Amino acid sequence: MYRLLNKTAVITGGNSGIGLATAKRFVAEGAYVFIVGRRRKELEQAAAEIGRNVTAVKADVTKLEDLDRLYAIVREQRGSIDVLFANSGAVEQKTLEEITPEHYDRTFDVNVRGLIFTVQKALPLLRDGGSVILTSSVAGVLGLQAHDTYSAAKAAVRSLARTWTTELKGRSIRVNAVSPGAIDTPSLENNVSTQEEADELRAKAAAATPLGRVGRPEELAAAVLFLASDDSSYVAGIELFVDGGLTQV
Amino acid sequence: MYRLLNKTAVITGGNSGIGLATAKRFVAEGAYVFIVGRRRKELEQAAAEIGRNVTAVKADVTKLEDLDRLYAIVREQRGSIDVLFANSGAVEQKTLEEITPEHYDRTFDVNVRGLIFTVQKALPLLRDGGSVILTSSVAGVLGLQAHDTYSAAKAAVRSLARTWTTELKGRSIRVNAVSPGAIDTPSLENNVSTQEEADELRAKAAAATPLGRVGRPEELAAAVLFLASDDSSYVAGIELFVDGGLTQV
Amino acid sequence: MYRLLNKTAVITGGNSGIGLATAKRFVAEGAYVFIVGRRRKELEQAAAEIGRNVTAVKADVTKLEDLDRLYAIVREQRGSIDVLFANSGAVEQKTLEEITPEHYDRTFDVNVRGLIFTVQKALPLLRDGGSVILTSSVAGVLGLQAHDTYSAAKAAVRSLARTWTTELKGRSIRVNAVSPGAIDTPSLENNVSTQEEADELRAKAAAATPLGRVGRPEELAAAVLFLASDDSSYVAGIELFVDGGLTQV
Amino acid sequence: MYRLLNKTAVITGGNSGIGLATAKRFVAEGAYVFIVGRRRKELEQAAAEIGRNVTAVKADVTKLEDLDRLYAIVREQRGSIDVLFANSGAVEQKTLEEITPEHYDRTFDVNVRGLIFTVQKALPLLRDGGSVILTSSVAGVLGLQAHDTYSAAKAAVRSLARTWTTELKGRSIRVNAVSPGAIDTPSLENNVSTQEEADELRAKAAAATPLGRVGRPEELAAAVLFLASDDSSYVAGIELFVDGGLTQV
Ligand SMILES: NC(=O)c1ccc[n+]([C@@H]2O[C@H](COP(=O)([O-])OP(=O)(O)OC[C@H]3O[C@@H](n4cnc5c(N)ncnc54)[C@H](OP(=O)(O)O)[C@@H]3O)[C@@H](O)[C@H]2O)c1
Ligand SMILES: NC(=O)c1ccc[n+]([C@@H]2O[C@H](COP(=O)([O-])OP(=O)(O)OC[C@H]3O[C@@H](n4cnc5c(N)ncnc54)[C@H](OP(=O)(O)O)[C@@H]3O)[C@@H](O)[C@H]2O)c1
Ligand SMILES: NC(=O)c1ccc[n+]([C@@H]2O[C@H](COP(=O)([O-])OP(=O)(O)OC[C@H]3O[C@@H](n4cnc5c(N)ncnc54)[C@H](OP(=O)(O)O)[C@@H]3O)[C@@H](O)[C@H]2O)c1
Ligand SMILES: NC(=O)c1ccc[n+]([C@@H]2O[C@H](COP(=O)([O-])OP(=O)(O)OC[C@H]3O[C@@H](n4cnc5c(N)ncnc54)[C@H](OP(=O)(O)O)[C@@H]3O)[C@@H](O)[C@H]2O)c1
Ligand SMILES: CC[C@]1(C/C=C2\CCCc3cc(OC)ccc32)C(=O)CC[C@@H]1O
Ligand SMILES: CC[C@]1(C/C=C2\CCCc3cc(OC)ccc32)C(=O)CC[C@@H]1O
Repeated sequence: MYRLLNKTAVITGGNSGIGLATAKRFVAEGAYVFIVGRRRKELEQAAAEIGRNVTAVKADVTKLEDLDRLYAIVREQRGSIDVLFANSGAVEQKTLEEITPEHYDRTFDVNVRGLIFTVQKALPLLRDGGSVILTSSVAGVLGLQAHDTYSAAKAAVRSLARTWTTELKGRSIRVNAVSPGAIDTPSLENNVSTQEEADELRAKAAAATPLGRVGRPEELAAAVLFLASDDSSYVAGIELFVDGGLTQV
Repeated sequence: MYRLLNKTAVITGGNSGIGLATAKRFVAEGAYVFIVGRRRKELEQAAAEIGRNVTAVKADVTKLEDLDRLYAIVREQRGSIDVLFANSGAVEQKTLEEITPEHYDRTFDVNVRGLIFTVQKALPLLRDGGSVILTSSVAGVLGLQAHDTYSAAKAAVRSLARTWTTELKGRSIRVNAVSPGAIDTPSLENNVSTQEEADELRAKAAAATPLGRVGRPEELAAAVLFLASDDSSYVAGIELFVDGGLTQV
Repeated sequence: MYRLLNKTAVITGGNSGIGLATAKRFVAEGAYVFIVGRRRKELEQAAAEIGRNVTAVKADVTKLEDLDRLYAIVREQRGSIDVLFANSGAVEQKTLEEITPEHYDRTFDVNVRGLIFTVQKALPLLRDGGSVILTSSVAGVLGLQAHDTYSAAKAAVRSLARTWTTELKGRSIRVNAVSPGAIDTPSLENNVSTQEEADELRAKAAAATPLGRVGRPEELAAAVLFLASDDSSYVAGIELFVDGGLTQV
Repeated sequence: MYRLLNKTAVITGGNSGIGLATAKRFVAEGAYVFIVGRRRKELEQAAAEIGRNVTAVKADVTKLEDLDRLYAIVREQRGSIDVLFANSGAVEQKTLEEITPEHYDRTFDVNVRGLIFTVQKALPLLRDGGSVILTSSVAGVLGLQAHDTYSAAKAAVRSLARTWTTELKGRSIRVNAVSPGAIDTPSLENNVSTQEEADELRAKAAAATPLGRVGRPEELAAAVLFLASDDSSYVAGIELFVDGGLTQV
């Protein structure tokens, strides 16, 4: 309670899964939240669900003009940003031999390019002492079959947390990466060819993890809140794994 | 909302520095805390500063019988442990060429051996679903002049969080390491004598860290609280660096 | 004993710097080498310096058709590949605020996209039991001012060694990253203009590294040879830092 | 061939497994080798096997006086040391609840204490520009059931490589850690309660590793040779995993 009181947050990827659970938690802690995403359907569905202190903004983070519009709205509506959660992301599986230019470009566009311009165009509004959270992944430190581009892109994300720590330290802005393991959301199964493989995919993910289950979206939200909040005021440039121990043992 | 409401915490090295700040934060978050240390005077003084919901216990973690007594007291007063913060430790500087058997044993006995037995002997009281935090250090991943044994001991600590992740996962107990950078406590002045030398040492630590300051004990406590609390319920086996970015750039 | 006797190596960016030094060492160790680069003049010059057992190939790794031609030439002349060193890359410095789409694409196209296709298109010629080395960089684990895209790209490279470990293990092909610190090549002077500025930049790099000097290209080649050779036959997926200790202390 | 020509090496743990295969390779590359260990039986068996340019020295590295005697012999016989491979080590499995003081002390004595004094007492003989290799383990970065003390001790070893890089850089002495995965030697099965579990233990180890087999002692020797040799002249403070990709994917 009150841990983000009166703070303005911007969450990309905000209309589902992790970004929605994060928006919900941020609002519970007193924040005003912008949720950003491409589908106006979900975005208003979501803003209703969250219920208070949330504005939806339609934008494709891969498009520079869409980002200019987002931040024009943030500037008009709230004046500044305290917390940026740059959370837009997407996974498509292809093995090395399967990779096509289009598959590479889609992967890097949403996971890296758009993330870079998301943060760049936030900087004029971000308050000194603000907090930026990037969504990397466990994939960024693993060797997962057919995750070639996605894992590489998520390793690039984690790298940007280090560089931006150095670049933004003079403004006391903290930049940290969160690296989720298996989280129960559409990202896990916007992949599987049926609904047969959806339950047995999660059983594998559970079996691979020390805690022995997939995480809830709310648990990832809570770790993001840690990095957003003043409780992490001496935490900078880190990679916070939230993966039930998957990468740690 | 109180994030440790009615939880029982045991903190070794809770009469000074990080451990004391953590005890104060835990009590603000509704916990009952045992603080543990060798010095009776600083224990009484710490208990008074905390002011409520605290029992001080004199125990040397390097003596097994002192641990057995600590845990009989916890058992009698509270019945079970929710959170254990194995935090006692000490730094003495010697180069490789200056190391003696006594120096080696002094460092390893409190920082590693004592920590192992602190946790082993908590196991019968730890609740399923409980949280264990070990204090490692940035030194565990650096090559600092004349910190041979201390750094090596703190790397051993970080290792044990991984092993204990694996061994305690059946009881759903999470074990995580926290690795402070420079935090403003008596530990920082381990190798200096005058007020000038101490101020100078802190200035150098500030200049070495991206955030450009020494961390406050309350900031370390807040990160420990993360790990103690339900916010980190999908976090296991990690090393959480709280060092202003020092190890991350 | 010649450690690559009669082996066929393909080196991208083999007309300058690390790639050239590696070609010379490989030829001294009995290999036949293809060096690959865009500039015809430097190719001819490099081939002459190497002096034997070398074919130079003009190819831009960022153009798929240039890779297809490279591999048709390898196929015609040698028939198969034992060692592939995907080494071409380039650094341009921009801060986050200065990044443009063009700069982003220039960095990622050669350092990541080109490297992916370089390896993908080698697969049909690579022998089972072959060795692939990727050039990452210390920048992949640091937060260096104004190296946003380059560092992120080099982290992506390191990631791909892990994925390709997993995907190519059935053919027993080893894939390893090498991560140079400061090596004395044209790459080091990417952001300077005069002879003074270059000398100064090298002095700073020397002072930053524990060994207290910039590495020679021949030292990087020797580490690549490790990874290429049978000495590293139980080494897979790694990141081999060759940086005088810079990232390790 | 000739890669350690006329160099003096000292190998602890030298009469079996990794240390013997290393002594054999070092001799093939032109070195004069001291092999050190407790059992005079094996040590002469081994020195015979190696066949040339090897002296056996009986010493228990846990005993300071035994180390003084070793280095008195090295001084008399050869005058100086070029390469030190501090390779003495031992694993006994116990879970946290099983740990006894004696089990901790045995583990830390041989893996950490003796290693520290081994290197300390070498320093007067070690040449400037010499090379020291420490045997850590994959266990030092994993969470392996019942490997509590061993893994922690091997993480302490890896730490000492960083510290000693800093302390010895002025002498241009390089210090690196090698971290073997499963290697086919008595260390693997000086553990199993029969000979039934010996073959099925190795099948598990094989199944866990990307290369899909256990390593040979000669392969670990070859990686040690890399770090001993001038091919690693710009490598300092590293952890070289030689584990068929076990820890990397
Ligand atoms: N197991 C896991 O769930 C897991 C593991 C590792 C990492 N992650 C990462 O966590 C982040 C969130 O994913 P999730 O698990 O919550 O899955 P999700 O439910 O599919 O959410 C992903 C979000 O990204 C948004 N997004 C995608 N492309 C976008 C674009 N071009 N512009 C703006 N927003 C866009 C989506 O909204 P629209 O479609 O409406 O734009 C969606 O809300 C991603 O970066 C993901 O890769 C998840
Ligand atoms: N910059 C930093 O401050 C920093 C950096 C990295 C890690 N650390 C770690 O942080 C932890 C807390 O230290 P601190 O900075 O808060 O310094 P501190 O104020 O000196 O606290 C050390 C605490 O440990 C207790 N202690 C020491 N030896 C003990 C023993 N044998 N048995 C019982 N308790 C013992 C001390 O109390 P008694 O003397 O009364 O027993 C004291 O409460 C330590 O593990 C330290 O190594 C600190
Ligand atoms: N300190 C360092 O030197 C250092 C540090 C970390 C990592 N690295 C990495 O080391 C690798 C070697 O660079 P270096 O230091 O040896 O610098 P360099 O002498 O400039 O060599 C770069 C090489 O890559 C080639 N190249 C560049 N773009 C290419 C393209 N699109 N297609 C084909 N070839 C291309 C260049 O030749 P053309 O221009 O003729 O094509 C040249 O042969 C690079 O990946 C670099 O990022 C270097
Ligand atoms: N899978 C693996 O094999 C693996 C994995 C991770 C790490 N390692 C490490 O590799 C190193 C060598 O082991 P290995 O695999 O070759 O097993 P090994 O065949 O049992 O060899 C271990 C060596 O350590 C020596 N040693 C033990 N205690 C000693 C003491 N107090 N003083 C002097 N020397 C002593 C032994 O000789 P004496 O009994 O004659 O003294 C023996 O030659 C060890 O540090 C080990 O922990 C091995
Ligand atoms: C040994 C590491 C640690 C933290 C201090 C740092 C951490 C490393 C950076 C630093 C640089 C300085 O001046 C160059 C002075 C201090 C420091 C201490 O000393 C006390 C305990 C803790 O473990
Ligand atoms: C960007 C990293 C890298 C290596 C140089 C370093 C590596 C980091 C340390 C360093 C400090 C300096 O002065 C403070 C100057 C140079 C350096 C280059 O620039 C060229 C390519 C290579 O990737």
